[PDB]
Formats: sequence, C-alpha cells, structure tokens
Amino acid sequence: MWGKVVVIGSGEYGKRAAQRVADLLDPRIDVYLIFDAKSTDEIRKMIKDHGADAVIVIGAPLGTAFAIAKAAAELGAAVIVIIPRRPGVREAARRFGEEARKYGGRVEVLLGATVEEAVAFARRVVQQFFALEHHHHHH
Repeated sequence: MWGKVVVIGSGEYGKRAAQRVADLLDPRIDVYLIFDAKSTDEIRKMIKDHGADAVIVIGAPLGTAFAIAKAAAELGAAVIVIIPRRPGVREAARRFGEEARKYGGRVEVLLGATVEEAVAFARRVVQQFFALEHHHHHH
C-alpha cells in the first residue's frame, strides 16, 4: 500500500460523498471509512491508529467538520474539508483554513459543491498528494 487515507462523512450529503470517494480512490491507498463523526477525541484516536497521511472530512455540522480537520492537521495529516451548501460560511471557512495551515500541512477546502464535484475535488487533491516529486516547486 502506498499510503493511508481516512474518509469521514457526516450527515446525508457527507455520508453519500464519503462512500463515493472511498469507492473511487486508487486501490493502492489504504482507506478507512467512518460515518457520522461524534467524538472528536475518538476520531482523533482512530486517525492516530490508522497512521493517516490524509484525512478527508465531508459534511455537516460545520463546527464538527472543522474540529475534526483541525485535530487531523495537528497530528500532521493533510486535510481535505468539503462542506455542503450553507449560506454565509465563506469567512468561517477562511478562518478555519488560516488556523489549520499554521501546522504547515496541506489544507484544501471546498464549499457548496455538488456530490460529484466533491468526489472529483477529493480525487484531484489525493492525486496531487500522492504524486512523485519530479517537479520544480514543493510544499
């Protein structure tokens, strides 16, 4: 296996998108799928035991998604955060991204997209995250 990705989906949109992402990720990725995140501390332990390279958090409530993603970033994982359409979340998401980026990891956020756009966004970021380093600029 090439790496370890944890996929967490909460709520109706998040669970559907999370299942599709897990179904469509390259089989060389070791994927751990979790539905309906409740305890941030329990998620944190499951992220530590899986030794996650990246954590994909999809759905709502926003406060939970951001809390999970911050905990993953604190553990050194790349994070991909995908929030279903909600009004007025732009500045909250900008502040989350600024805080999560203080850890120095990769932080990617998608707001208000369809399920299939969410799936494509997760797949594109994971594709980049697993790319070989034969290029010029590096994170």
